[PDB]
Amino acid sequence: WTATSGSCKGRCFELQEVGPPDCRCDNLCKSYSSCCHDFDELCLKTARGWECTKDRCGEVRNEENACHCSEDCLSRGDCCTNYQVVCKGESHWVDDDCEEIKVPECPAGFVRPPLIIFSVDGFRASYMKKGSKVMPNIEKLRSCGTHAPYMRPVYPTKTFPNLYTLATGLYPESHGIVGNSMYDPVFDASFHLRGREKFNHRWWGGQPLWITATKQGVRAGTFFWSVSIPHERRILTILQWLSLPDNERPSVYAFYSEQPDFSGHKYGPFGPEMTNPLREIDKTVGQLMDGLKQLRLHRCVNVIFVGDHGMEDVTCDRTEFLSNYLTNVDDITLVPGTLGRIRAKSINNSKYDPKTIIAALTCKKPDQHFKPYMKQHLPKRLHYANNRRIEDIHLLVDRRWHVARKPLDVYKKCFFQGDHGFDNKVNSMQTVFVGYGPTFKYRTKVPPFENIELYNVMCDLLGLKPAPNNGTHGSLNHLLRTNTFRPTMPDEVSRPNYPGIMYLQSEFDLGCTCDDKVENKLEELNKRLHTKGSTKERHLLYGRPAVLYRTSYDILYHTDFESGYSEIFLMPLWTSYTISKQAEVSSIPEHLTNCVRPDVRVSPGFSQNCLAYKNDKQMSYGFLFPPYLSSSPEAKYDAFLVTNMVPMYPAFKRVWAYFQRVLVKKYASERNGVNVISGPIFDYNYDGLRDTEDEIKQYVEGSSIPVPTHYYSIITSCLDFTQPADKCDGPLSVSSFILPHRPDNDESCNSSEDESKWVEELMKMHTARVRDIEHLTGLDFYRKTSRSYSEILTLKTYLHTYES
Ligand SMILES: *[C@@H]1O[C@H](CO)[C@@H](O[C@@H]2O[C@H](CO)[C@@H](O[C@@H]3O[C@H](CO[C@H]4O[C@H](CO)[C@@H](O)[C@H](O[C@H]5O[C@H](CO)[C@@H](O)[C@H](O)[C@@H]5O[C@H]5O[C@H](CO)[C@@H](O)[C@H](O)[C@@H]5O)[C@@H]4O)[C@@H](O)[C@H](O[C@H]4O[C@H](CO)[C@@H](O)[C@H](O)[C@@H]4O[C@H]4O[C@H](CO)[C@@H](O)[C@H](O)[C@@H]4O)[C@@H]3O)[C@H](O)[C@H]2NC(C)=O)[C@H](O)[C@H]1NC(C)=O
Ligand SMILES: NC(=O)c1ccc(N2CCCC2)c(/C=C/c2ccc(OC(F)(F)F)cc2)c1
Ligand SMILES: [Ca+2]
Ligand SMILES: [Ca+2]
Ligand code: NA
Ligand code: NA
Ligand SMILES: [Zn+2]
Repeated sequence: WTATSGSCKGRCFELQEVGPPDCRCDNLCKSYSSCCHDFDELCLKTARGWECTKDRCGEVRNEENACHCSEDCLSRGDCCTNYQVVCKGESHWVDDDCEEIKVPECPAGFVRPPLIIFSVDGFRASYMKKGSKVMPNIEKLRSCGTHAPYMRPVYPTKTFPNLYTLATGLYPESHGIVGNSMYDPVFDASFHLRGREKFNHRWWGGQPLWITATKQGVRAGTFFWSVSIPHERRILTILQWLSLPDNERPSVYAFYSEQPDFSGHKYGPFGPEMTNPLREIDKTVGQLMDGLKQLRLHRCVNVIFVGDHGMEDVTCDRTEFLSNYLTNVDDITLVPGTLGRIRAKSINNSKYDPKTIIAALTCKKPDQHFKPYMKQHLPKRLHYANNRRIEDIHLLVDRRWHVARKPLDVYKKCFFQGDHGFDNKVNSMQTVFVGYGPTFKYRTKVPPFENIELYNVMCDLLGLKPAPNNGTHGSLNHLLRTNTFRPTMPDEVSRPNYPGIMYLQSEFDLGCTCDDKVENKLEELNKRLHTKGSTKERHLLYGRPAVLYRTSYDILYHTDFESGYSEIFLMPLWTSYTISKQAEVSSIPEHLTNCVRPDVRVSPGFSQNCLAYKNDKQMSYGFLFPPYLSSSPEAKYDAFLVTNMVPMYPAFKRVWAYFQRVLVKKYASERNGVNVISGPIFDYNYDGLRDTEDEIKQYVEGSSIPVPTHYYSIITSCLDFTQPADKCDGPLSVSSFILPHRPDNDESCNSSEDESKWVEELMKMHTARVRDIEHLTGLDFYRKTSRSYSEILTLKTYLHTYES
């Protein structure tokens, strides 16, 4: 109940929201149907429009007008944004040449530059170039401030997940807004864009910027605007708040625009009708900047222009229907569209089985336009599994497509020409970032980055301590003139052992064999030196990874590779090796095909054994350092050590062997040498974080050998490819992957063909940031380079996307 009989007199767009049943005058009161009776009259004035004209200049104040052109308007803070231009001979902000803002130039009583976030729904990254002729204010922000060619949204590339990620620095799985529609089985409640459930606080996890600010004594403008409040009024309200006395004035503000998304759905991302919404958004930016200029704040405020996601061409005719695949379509609930999420229609139906649904959805049609996944098998880069609101079955839909349950859903709910929600690496889903103001750099282009990074920077801009989040704080220091955050590298928690030769061959009873019984003082000292680390400079190029948790492990040196061998997991945590452009690929010789050799540096008790693999009919093994890339016939024996062996399903061995035999040498040829670090990952509870021992769900049959859920590789070379990877003077270049360790290749519909037709496609889908691997392994890479630590943090958040 609302007692809408109070009044909004002197309360229009009040900051503190009052409690029911007292009526509200805040910018969201319309959304709650709780505004006081006179809210429209007093707070939503429209009379005479939004612009001064010549005849209005110096007018007598009429309180009824939307904005003012009287002499008193400046001290009242409520002039039309073009007042000084029309009436005082001033220029529009956009017509002024840009001049570097070297220091904040702020009016007295301003304690810090205010931050204004100007957020635009559905603003596709390529609109910055393609619409630049019709967006002169935005183009000035872009060219004069700091910009990225695009900013990567989070998956799913929907509005609510991305807006809340922007505000929190969190992945959707952590902040809890995992879709625009959700069902939470614990609450037994549904979240929808329409309706009241979405205002319940229990949906919204983490800590958004406006709460971080308030908790630390920084006043925030309300970030949200009821849809019926026109943009011009949103701007005037922000400019009015900026005129408040110092003790009442917010330091952070947000504007939100439902455009160009609204029109993009109707017309497609580049429909001819899209020009007008882009002009309109530019005009709104113009009003803000002219308004700031009138307040003498245009060289004081940091302005962020940022989108939530892009927009793709999608029409009704490009819809896959689950009724064309499933016998039992009425026994499931689908959350449809540009991603699919499936669960049981009834929790009472015990005939429901996700395995038979996945199978019925797998490679059934030649050009099938979605792919089914159990959520834990989705590419780890999406970070889209660790939440009870994310259904176990997920459909990754091809760009330009929809999935629906039955045809009647699509013509009983063609209209639209645009949509979004797809995989966040899809080019059409990329969005925009521009920062302009004293704290941002001048005329600086920065590489693309992920929106999860911005919360930290917005906290930096406001002098706030960020709540714990998924950004990597310092990775965006290159955007900033000042307020940089200078982190220290984490401290190593476990130091390695460096074992020498401690065991005789006969102490091992591993059931392994190797034909290595075939035989020099020149060359004997040489191989001893290799075991002591004499080639380590070649193969460990950026220092050894640091282990950031408590464990027992050994550094093992070899001619061709170095490893950190875990006594607890019976395998390396990491294996590091460098392959020059000149390296040659060889085969596994016949007499060594089934060779596994005891490692006399590591006890039988801390070793794998071959008998376990013999007995486990499902499980085979592979090697982390590939025997194919041995530097010599004699060094090749090192590659068959039991301490280089890892458990691998035969289906996975197809992928791995092609990566090792063919792809590594290809990358070395193309990149002028590569350094490779490979290893296992164990993430049985799909939380994106390293499992402890007691979380491991699967072992090689009969043994204590844990089975990895994933295998990673980090592939580093010189950004200047005229220099070899191992003699690089400047910035690095990296690509990485986290490949799912699966007992079939059902994910790859073409896997019956030669690995040259499907393996690299699989690896591209599972591309990763070094930072993703760090979370999953508890390791910290690149500890010893010549490079600045912030530069290294940027490198660690890099994602190689393979979008051309
Ligand atoms: C991305 O960044 C984020 C933020 O840094 C990372 O997430 C953090 O990860 C931590 C480890 O997983 C986690 O720490 C845990 O905190 C538990 C208490 O958490 C509550 O309080 C905090 C602080 O206010 C709050 O943020 C939490 O909010 C979550 O839950 C609410 C309500 O459910 C949601 O609204 C909200 O969205 C959020 O949900 C997300 O996180 C939870 C996990 O907390 C998930 O389950 C959800 O799916 C969702 O993703 C909470 O309100 C605390 O209980 C934990 O302690 C256990 O483990 C420790 C290890 O130190 C152990 O010593 C303890 O004994 C304890 O175990 C006991 O409980 C077990 C489980 O019930 C039980 O089995 C045992 O027997 C024990 O009794 C733990 O310390 C932190 O909460 C989250 N934070 C957030 C915001 O998500 C994330 O990891 C990053 N991602 C990547 C890939 O790097
Ligand atoms: N109609 C609206 O006004 C409306 C409605 C729903 C909104 N969200 C949906 C999920 C969370 C809130 C927002 C978003 C506000 C917002 C503005 C700027 C932002 O970028 C940042 F964080 F960088 F500041 C982040 C969030 C605005
Ligand atoms: Ca949106
Ligand atoms: Ca885990
Ligand atoms: Na086997
Ligand atoms: Na297949
Ligand atoms: Zn949309």
